[PDB]
Amino acid sequence: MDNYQELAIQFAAQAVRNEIEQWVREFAYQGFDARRVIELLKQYGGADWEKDAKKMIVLALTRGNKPRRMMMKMSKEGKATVEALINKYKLKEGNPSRDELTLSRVAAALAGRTCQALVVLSEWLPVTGTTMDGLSPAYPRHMMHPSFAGMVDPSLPGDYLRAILDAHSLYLLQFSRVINPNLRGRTKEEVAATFTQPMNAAVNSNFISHEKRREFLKAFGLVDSNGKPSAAVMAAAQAYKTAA
Amino acid sequence: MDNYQELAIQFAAQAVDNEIEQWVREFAYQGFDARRVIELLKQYGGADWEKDAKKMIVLALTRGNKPRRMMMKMSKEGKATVEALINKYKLKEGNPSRDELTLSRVAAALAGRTCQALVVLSEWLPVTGTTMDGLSPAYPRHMMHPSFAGMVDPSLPGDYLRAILDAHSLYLLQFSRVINPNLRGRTKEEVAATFTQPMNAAVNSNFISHEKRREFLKAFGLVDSNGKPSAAVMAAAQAYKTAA
Repeated sequence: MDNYQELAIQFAAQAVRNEIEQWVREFAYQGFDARRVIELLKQYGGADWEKDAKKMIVLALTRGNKPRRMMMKMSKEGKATVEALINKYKLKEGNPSRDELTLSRVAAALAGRTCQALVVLSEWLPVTGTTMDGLSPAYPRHMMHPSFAGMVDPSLPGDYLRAILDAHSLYLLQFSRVINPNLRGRTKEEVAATFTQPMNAAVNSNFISHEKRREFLKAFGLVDSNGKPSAAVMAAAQAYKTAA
Repeated sequence: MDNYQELAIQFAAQAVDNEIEQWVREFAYQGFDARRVIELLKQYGGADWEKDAKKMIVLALTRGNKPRRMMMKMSKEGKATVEALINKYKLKEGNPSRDELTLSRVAAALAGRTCQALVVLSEWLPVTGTTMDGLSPAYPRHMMHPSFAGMVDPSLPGDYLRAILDAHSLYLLQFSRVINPNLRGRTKEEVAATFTQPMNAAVNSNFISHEKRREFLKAFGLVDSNGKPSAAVMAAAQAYKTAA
């Protein structure tokens, strides 16, 4: 199997409790620079920073943003690996100062890697690809994480951009209601008020150029060489226009 | 997550296995009535037979056809579950006599359940959905097991029928090459000779009606109300026609 999945298995809980603690803060403001995250990873990790970052991406996508808590129900190998990560990278929780690493900051700084992992880790996420397919056929797995907004090129023609973000907002809507039970009984407009802000921030950040971002979107199958969105993105976008 | 995945996790090896041997003999002749298999499941399993069958499908798809061997590297919880299955169902390996159960026969006799499970278990299989997507985009997950042949309605219009079996044959070509690596360097038609006869036997067997099979194919999204294959089936059939 793909090594992303091998890692997901190493880090799975023996059973499921206070799971909601792991995800509830996902759209809470984060004050950091992606460049600084990468510097800190290299500084603490040496040449193995990339291998270690991969483990942290699996943790962020499949278990949450609280490394110490997620160790509690892990296998012995799992716990050991996570404890070594915490100690090497000095991992924190929540929204620490700007020179600290968290699992979510790592996932977000390596957005290109994170989103490519979503193709393999689809059935391990809070909202699965199968669940998204019920809302729109062939939903793009590369969109199934908040860090995807950092892959969006804002210089795409306006109609192509709006489709990409609309398609992605379909997953954000679902994900938001799952991770935050306070939003389950709410309208799309009220839920969108909670995820549009950090979304638009990453869309317009200076981390990863327009050109590089668009290369990722083309490599992910989400746009063609003209920037025109795939039929699956188009179907997702319209599904979001009339979503409840 | 979906319960099929929770089961796959419970049954996962702590490390990889001589793993090839779990999967060899997949296309080896099988002398069983699927009706007899179901009779034996009901006799040994009683009212919980379907719940136990679910577990055995997960083992057959993700771990192989040798129950004693696959336990060796499982968790204590997994091992205990598989032990209780061996003793309750009297599970055998290889191609035993007609009144014996194996994990492969269970999967095949419950083809309709097995093929639906592939949607969730794609990334656990010896050939993953992501690998198939490399060969033809949006490759149908429901086709990704030899037991799919028992879901094919032979009364489909010849053209539609050929598209469904050509689409499914794209998977079998890949799968045969994973279980016998020597077939990687053999021509497509040489590899097809190793899988076509058992495929055709299942297509033409008397188990599950033309009508019920076509309903499954419609429920699986592989054909429409009139038997016409989906766009992704048609692309996979064409890919098989050009495949190495």
